[PDB]
Amino acid sequence: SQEYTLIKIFVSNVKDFYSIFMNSIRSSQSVLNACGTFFTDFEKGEEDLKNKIWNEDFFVKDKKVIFLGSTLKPETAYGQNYTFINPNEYYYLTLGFDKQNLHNIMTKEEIINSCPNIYVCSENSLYNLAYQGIIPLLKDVFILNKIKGEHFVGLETYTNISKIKNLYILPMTTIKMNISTGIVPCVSSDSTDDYACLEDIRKKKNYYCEKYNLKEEQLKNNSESCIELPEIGNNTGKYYYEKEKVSSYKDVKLQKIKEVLYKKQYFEGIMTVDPYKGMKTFNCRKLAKQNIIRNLDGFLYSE
Repeated sequence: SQEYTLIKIFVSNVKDFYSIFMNSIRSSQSVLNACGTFFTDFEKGEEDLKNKIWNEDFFVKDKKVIFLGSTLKPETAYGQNYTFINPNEYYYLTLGFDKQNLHNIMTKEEIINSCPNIYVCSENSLYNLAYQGIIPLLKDVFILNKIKGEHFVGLETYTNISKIKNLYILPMTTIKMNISTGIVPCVSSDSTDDYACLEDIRKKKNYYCEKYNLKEEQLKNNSESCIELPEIGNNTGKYYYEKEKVSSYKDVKLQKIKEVLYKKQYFEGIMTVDPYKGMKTFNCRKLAKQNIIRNLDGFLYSE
């Protein structure tokens, strides 16, 4: 049983998120016309509810729109430059609470009146999220929509922890859909696979800007390095990418490199960012989790 820190990754342009949401509703009504898993169906007297949700105000006024990002290095969140999603896989939209159990079977109307946040997450996470009190169950999970990751690529996001607030969604095809929420904060300074993926997108920017709603000027975000290893310095993600001559972000040796770096940072790293300057990564790992959870910027998640 592995514990993850989920980070609230807020969408900046909620009006764009609304267009994406409504194109998805219309596409799914089109594909299922001959007739069902895209959104939970609305019953005869539930039309007040449908009009409340399928409404610009729902996304702009009523609810916050939050991708739940999963990380095992929450102490690096300040350096997040991008948000990674699997462009080939479906993500679910559902309503949830700002505060979980650690700090819920409900009717549809109650969920709408009681849940302040729209979460985007993988199918894998949903029951674990219910179990932990982050989302409720319908009196079985209330799905607003189901959208392929490709359609979110290019959206600008931010966190309350990140130094920069223009964290665009980028595609990462190596995210496994049976792990956590299938959304990963990109911290390219401190993670070699993150560095590898951003580097592959930078190197092949014509292909990516042609295939997705990306323009190459979205590809220039610096990640502030949060961790220095003595003997190496900071930007350890780059250091290992080069030292090991990583071939691509899909290089099978990244799995080992990822795990070797994770452990070395944990046991030997020194923090280089506020509010942890000079503290050992080993201690800040704990403090970062605690702070994020206390500040309502995230959750602790197990599966």
